[PDB]
Amino acid sequence: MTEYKLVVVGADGVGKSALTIQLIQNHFVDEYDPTIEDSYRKQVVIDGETCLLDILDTAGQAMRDQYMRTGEGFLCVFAINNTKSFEDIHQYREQIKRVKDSDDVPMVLVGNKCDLAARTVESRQAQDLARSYGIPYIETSAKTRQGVEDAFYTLVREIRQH
Ligand SMILES: Nc1nc2c(ncn2[C@@H]2O[C@H](COP(=O)(O)OP(=O)(O)CP(=O)(O)O)[C@@H](O)[C@H]2O)c(=O)[nH]1
Ligand SMILES: CN(C)Cc1[nH]c2ccccc2c1[C@H]1NC(=O)c2ccc(O)cc21
Ligand SMILES: [Mg+2]
Ligand SMILES: [Mg+2]
Repeated sequence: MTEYKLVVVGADGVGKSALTIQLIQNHFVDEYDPTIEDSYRKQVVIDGETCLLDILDTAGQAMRDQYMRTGEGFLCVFAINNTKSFEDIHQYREQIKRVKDSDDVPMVLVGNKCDLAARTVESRQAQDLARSYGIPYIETSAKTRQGVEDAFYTLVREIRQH
């Protein structure tokens, strides 16, 4: 079966761990346990083919270059009530682009915490950013599970079709 190396990147507290744990274990982590780094594996059927996902759940915090070289696709997560995390996406893409030496790297822009009210980043702002990069934009909630499978399986598809 085909193996996919996915990397979940993004600023502190955006929900990188909650999204990964929701896809792997089907439950929401309510507490905030800051991540050093964890990796999870899951065997799933995507478009009739059995896939092995190896997902790297990174720290929001120089030591990011090693996983960017190995990573095949990147879930670039920001929280829709965290303007700085959305702005930080530009820096993550520039670093990934530099390490991979390529303008066409599989990525999906994810606006997490879509269950929360009073958003500070509009969907239109994130759609415009994703359009400038040529990548999909998907909103998610690790709390309700909305869009979680869609975000990861859209990224698997982006890698498979690269
Ligand atoms: N309302 C809501 N809260 C969420 C959502 N996803 C994560 N959270 C909350 O945000 C906080 C941080 O989530 P966490 O998954 O640890 O984020 P992270 O980006 O992995 C944190 P670090 O960067 O330190 O690893 C937690 O309290 C968690 O429950 C979401 O979709 N909705
Ligand atoms: C092999 N797996 C059990 C772990 C794992 N899953 C991944 C998914 C995407 C990208 C990288 C990885 C890795 C590691 N392989 C690396 O090259 C690397 C660099 C820095 C790290 O922190 C971790 C890894
Ligand atoms: Mg985390
Ligand atoms: Mg504006």
